[PDB]
Amino acid sequence: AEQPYHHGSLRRVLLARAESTLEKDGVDGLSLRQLAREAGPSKHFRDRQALLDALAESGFLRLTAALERAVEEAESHARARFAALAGAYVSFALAHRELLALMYGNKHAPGAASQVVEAGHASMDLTVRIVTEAQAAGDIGPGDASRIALVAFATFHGIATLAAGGMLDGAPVDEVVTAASDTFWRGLAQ
Repeated sequence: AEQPYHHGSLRRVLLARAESTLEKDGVDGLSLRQLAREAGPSKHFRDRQALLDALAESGFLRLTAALERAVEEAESHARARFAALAGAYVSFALAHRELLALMYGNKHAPGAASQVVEAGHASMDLTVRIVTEAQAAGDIGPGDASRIALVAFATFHGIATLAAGGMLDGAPVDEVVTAASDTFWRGLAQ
């Protein structure tokens, strides 16, 4: 019935519903007013932009979480970690296509919220640290670890972009990720 003590927080409930609509209908199908009525006067969020910022922040937090798990799952050597991070990134991207578009669009919009910006920088910092550790272990050659990380990001975001766009022409995404990882590793390796 009423059930006054079996309610989730409005913030969490609205964010789960918003993400579901985002993935079905896209960002233009998102309405705070609709989501609030759908969740049966507070909408929690001050306005639509606060909702989008929250989704974007949550997206980065979850992407960072996924990369960290990939590292934990894999062997403790650089070649394995590089391979695991790449595969985890592409899987995330393909499982959360509309959220990922929102994450990147929001993060780089004029006046982007600092908590979104900080969350996005964390995912990248993780990668940069793994590259730096690889250089300290002497597995790869010298160079600016943030440029190395950036080339890796472009590579695997490029693969995810081709896959989402139907431009792999029948090459299984997993095989293209692996070929890109092997070639990258070889191009850096000592």
